[PDB]
Amino acid sequence: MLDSLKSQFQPSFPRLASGHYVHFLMLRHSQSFPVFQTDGVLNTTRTQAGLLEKTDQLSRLVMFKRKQTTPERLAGRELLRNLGLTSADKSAKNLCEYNGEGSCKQCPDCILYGFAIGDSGSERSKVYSDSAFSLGAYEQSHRSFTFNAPFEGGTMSEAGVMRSAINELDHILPEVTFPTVESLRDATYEGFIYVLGNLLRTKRYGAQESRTGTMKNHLVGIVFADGEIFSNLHLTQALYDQMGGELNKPISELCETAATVAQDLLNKEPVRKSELIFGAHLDTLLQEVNDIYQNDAELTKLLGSLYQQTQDYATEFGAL
Amino acid sequence: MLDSLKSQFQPSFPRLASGHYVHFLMLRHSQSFPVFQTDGVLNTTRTQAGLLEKTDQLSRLVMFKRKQTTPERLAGRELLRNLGLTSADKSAKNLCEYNGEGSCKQCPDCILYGFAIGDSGSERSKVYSDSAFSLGAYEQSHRSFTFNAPFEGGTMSEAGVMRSAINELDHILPEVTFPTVESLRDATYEGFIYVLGNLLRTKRYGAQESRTGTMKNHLVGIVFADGEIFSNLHLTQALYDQMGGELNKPISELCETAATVAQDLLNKEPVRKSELIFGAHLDTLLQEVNDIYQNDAELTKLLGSLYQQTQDYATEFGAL
Amino acid sequence: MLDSLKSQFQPSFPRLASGHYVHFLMLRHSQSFPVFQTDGVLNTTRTQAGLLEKTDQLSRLVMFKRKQTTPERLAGRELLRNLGLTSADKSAKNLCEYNGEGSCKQCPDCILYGFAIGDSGSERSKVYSDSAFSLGAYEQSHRSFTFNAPFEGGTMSEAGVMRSAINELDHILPEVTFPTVESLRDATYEGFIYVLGNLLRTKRYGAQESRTGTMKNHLVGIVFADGEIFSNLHLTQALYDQMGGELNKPISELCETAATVAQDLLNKEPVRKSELIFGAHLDTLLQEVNDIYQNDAELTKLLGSLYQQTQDYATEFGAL
Repeated sequence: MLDSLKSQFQPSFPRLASGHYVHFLMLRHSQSFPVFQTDGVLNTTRTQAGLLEKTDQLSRLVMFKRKQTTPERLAGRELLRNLGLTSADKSAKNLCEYNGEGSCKQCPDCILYGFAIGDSGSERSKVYSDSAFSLGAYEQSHRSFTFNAPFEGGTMSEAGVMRSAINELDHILPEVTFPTVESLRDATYEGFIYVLGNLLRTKRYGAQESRTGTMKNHLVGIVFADGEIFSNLHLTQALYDQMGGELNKPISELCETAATVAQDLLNKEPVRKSELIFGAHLDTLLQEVNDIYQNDAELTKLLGSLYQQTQDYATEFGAL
Repeated sequence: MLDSLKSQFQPSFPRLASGHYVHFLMLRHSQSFPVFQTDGVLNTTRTQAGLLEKTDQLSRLVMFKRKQTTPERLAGRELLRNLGLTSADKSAKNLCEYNGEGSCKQCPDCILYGFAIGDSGSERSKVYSDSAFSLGAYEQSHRSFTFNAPFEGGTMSEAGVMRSAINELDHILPEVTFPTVESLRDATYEGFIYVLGNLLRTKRYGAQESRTGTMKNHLVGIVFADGEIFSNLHLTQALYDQMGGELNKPISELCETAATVAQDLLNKEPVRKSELIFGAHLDTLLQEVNDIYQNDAELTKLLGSLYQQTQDYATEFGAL
Repeated sequence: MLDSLKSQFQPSFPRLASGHYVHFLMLRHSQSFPVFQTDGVLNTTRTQAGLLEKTDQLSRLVMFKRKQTTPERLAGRELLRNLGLTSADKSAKNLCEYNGEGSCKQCPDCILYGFAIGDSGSERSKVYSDSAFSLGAYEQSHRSFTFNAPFEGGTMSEAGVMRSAINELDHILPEVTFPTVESLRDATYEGFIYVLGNLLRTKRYGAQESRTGTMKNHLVGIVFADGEIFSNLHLTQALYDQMGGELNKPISELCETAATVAQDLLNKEPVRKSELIFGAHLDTLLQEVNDIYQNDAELTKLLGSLYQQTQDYATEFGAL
């Protein structure tokens, strides 16, 4: 399986895109009450329910554009430090900061996900995400919860009366699904294993990182192609049409439906498709990548390779 | 169907336009929050609402002139490198560089979408665009989103005080339609398949590509005619008249009513119309240009002959 | 044994996560009719019963996002006050109020479990949990009682009346269990023993110490890892499938099955494991750390150095 896929990749990171995309068709299933916001309320927008049959307007939750992908990103940096390929000690040569001018130009994060400082310029993301939409209606997918605010006395008062204005926040129900296609451009085999790593290995998405928003990244297909396949909203609208809106059905049936909708859509997409990894071939591919992780030497090897490569790219086609 | 269209096109690119213009009438539908900006705010302009249901006062969003031509253009250059017709690397015979201190004068991109170089020659675009306009008003078609860039330690605190890396950004909504009429002049058939290819194949349009700005172009008619045709704005104002407000209707009701408006408008413009591909003829033509782009041998052939023609154009009529 | 594990931790808290986690797996068993809400009714969510042999009518109880952080946290702060390294006394040098401008930036609670002063300083939590989901249906986990109000005198038996507050109130039945996973980032060894104490010591759940709401924290494993293990919901779904839905079997059968379900799930996730502790190697760890927790002469030394490290951290990286 994996030994075959090494043929589908570039031998080193190219100057400009050579038209090789790999697309990851995921279902993100909520577990434990994520929050997604850019103001005092959950992000939501009206959409058509589905493409052909289900036709009414339907308010959907929006997993807005970086809640989708900075949890992936920062989970990768956590491994690059753990393997000693980067460091946070400001006196070390291996330094890489985030969101500041100390952020390096050499490491797999900076090159696969991108940077901009001014000095030493900038690099554009090779991982293209999109904003994702809840498969079902917002008004069937949410609750607003009051949050308790006690004092060290073990009771709700300083003295005589309680704390005024105990507040609410709005949270997303478990077992609601955000179908999402994320895509990697012009990468090497190692670079694929780093990004596919981050997608499977990260779990904490929501606002309150340390109290909620662990999610399940149920990857349904990996599709190699010469361009952009369908949008995330187009996959959601198709996936609703295929079920006629009876979305209250078991998660594995929704996972097999997403596989069969993806193939129905991919066969009417104007792109060459060298490999459509789905189903029993994919459950073989993902278990064999989960055996490249779960091992110290196999990761040391590949990521070291990646770093060499990403460093070479930084030296020949990045800064200076 | 496409074997009939070979009779409409010219047998090689001519020295001057002989009046044979092919036009692509499209609705571009936002799939994920585009940014169409030039100056740190979304582009808008006040317009008459429609050709009747009049005002001089409806503010509608602008997909400004380049924001549509470059994403299409660059998806072509990506395919030319992928089919191995051109290359990205210095010290090769078929290098093509974009916006560069030099460039080739030979590849399909250079001859169809155009170039200029200050020490050398220039060539005008065979592909013509307007700025595209939103069918609905700005206030019903946008939201502004806060974004923040913390230290990856999970707070804005730089060891005790807030660096406050926070601002707000303006975004177009999904389900927002930009009616568009692209045009191509004095083409060859494989040149038309290249341009129709780029319109069908590209999806990442706006600013911040790696995170936002998927669209779907639904092509509603391909008109072959002896002249220029209605503006993006004139089509938009006729489509707003035909619906009379009421813009929250389904996407399938928009694509069919746009085809109806386009035919009424095509009867009022002083052009001979050699062919009017709409409806069931169009979703046959699009299905056969899908099976060109999905097939590796056919696509190599067509686009290879295009390469030769554009090279012949270069050495006989272009910058040599 | 326990000082070999001391190697699997850093000699200081780091500036950013160097990618070491330890995760604690625990079946929180209920008795004494608990209440996990201060909002209206016992929190309940419909779920699929499990990953196979599954239906999605299963409205299980949920323990929400701080109803299992704030107990352990307050029960821990009360220890490091009782052992004498911080105080609640109005103007002491070592004062740590739980909220507001006098609240600490340098005691172990503030660095392990987190803080924000609104503005003027914050640090993100190092200990992570999600809302936990019960192993059974609400209708198979439910009893109700009622509220009576003998404030002063409180006797009305010849009149035949009681006060306006009287209502029927739902409470969580005994023999129920709430599988939970908790974890901490980048600990020192004494900080690991501190949190492992707080997990093991705490009895009370909900807002108050009187009447209902005391529970048994049956720790089923601890696992050292390079990232997130399964979700709080995934374990309960996986264990319900393995147990085959018939929950009424003895509590010891719940406790042994969770170690063999953890051993299966832990081998599927893309996560390295420096260590994993279960069965005969877990109970021999737990009896040893509980020996520190009842031998105050060495307990003081442990937390003593924690404070030394917590404050070295607070002035090096936390809040100067």
